[PDB]
Amino acid sequence: HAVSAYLADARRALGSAGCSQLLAALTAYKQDDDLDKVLAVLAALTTAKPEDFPLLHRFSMFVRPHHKQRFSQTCTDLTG
Repeated sequence: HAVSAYLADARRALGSAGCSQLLAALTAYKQDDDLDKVLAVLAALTTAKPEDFPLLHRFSMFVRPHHKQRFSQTCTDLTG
């Protein structure tokens, strides 16, 4: 039940509009495989407040294997 836990936490922190935008970005990524675009949406939504930083890190579940490390690296680059 990790997907539902993520969706619940993300909705609670970001609101309906933010959750919907992140979900649309997620479907776009599932379709076209463009890592940087969805990372842009996710970083804009989650890095504004430090308390939301975990959401970013937890997005790793949706990433395909060949994009894992870059994403992990990029996560640290956005968090410090």
